[PDB]
Amino acid sequence: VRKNPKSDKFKVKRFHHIEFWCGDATNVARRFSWGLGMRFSAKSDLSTGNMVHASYLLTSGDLRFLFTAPYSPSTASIPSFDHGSCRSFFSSHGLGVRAVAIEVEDAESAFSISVANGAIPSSPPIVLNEAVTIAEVKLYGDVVLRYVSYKFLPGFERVEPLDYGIRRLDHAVGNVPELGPALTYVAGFTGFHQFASGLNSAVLASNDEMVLLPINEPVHGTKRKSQIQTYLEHNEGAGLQHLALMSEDIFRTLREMRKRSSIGGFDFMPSPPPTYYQNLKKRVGDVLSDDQIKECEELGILVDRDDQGTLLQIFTKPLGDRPTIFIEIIQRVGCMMKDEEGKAYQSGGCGGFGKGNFSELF
Ligand SMILES: [Fe+2]
Repeated sequence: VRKNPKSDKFKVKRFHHIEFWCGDATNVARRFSWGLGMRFSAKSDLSTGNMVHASYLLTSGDLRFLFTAPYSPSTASIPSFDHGSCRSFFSSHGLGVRAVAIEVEDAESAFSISVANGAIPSSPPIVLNEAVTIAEVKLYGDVVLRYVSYKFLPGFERVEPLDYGIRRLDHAVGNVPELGPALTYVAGFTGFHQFASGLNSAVLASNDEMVLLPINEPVHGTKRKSQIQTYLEHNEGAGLQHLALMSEDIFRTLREMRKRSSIGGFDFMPSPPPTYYQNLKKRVGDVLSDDQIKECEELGILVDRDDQGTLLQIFTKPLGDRPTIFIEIIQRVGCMMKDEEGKAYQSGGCGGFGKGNFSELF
């Protein structure tokens, strides 16, 4: 049990979409659709009227991935987009997340309050066809915290079939040179609270903790070379590290994804040895049955547990050429609570963040 001061400065409903700034929105969006089991939902390319950028939205349950690339400089759906910036971002950082957007009740207001509390402004509020309002502030590095509030986006034409299980964004993570400033800077204008080996982190969270922003900090010292000090060097600075994808069946998902590694999909971190799993049976027993412990071992899932739930997670190697951004698929078993005010659901951060992993290799 921990402390939650529910001190947001604005209403933060839930994670919306993640926007990648590529060099070619087309291939990445294709590669991904195959790899994570996501559907081609919408677009805003030349075929729609856009002559500034190509943008493809792939979805899976509430999870939405947006891929945008710039056209030749010689009418654009996303108003905050501008050539040179998209160019440079990609030229200097490579494939990666440019935007971490979250739903809010009033984007202009959210952006209003945020700016009055130290938030650095990149993009001003913009109402698009009296329907959606979009505003963007600086999170860390060249990643922006995009505010999206409603009455996908205007200008995108709907498209009309994969599904490996992915359902929503659990948490987004960003590595920075110094955890200190970053934390106070983010928590400062948002009003998030602290949810909770060559790295240091803390996790800010929205009121309902259905928005988790874990931030990492490198650790100079005699114990290998900080992986995070490695991300900062190849990514050329602070940038979004990994995205946790919430699946309702991590077994359904890893079967599907792993069957696709050698044919376009994603590769996975080397899995724990058989002694790791043998321990598992007598450590998470009551949560996962034998046939399930055996499935973890076969897909290479890492398990960790705490006072409210159990967590099954795994990790992907870099999504791109640089050992920078990678993906994670997870499942949080436990914490399910059915109240009389609403429907049955599950608290946020259930099981935590597998913190009890690297240790479990006793
Ligand atoms: Fe994570």
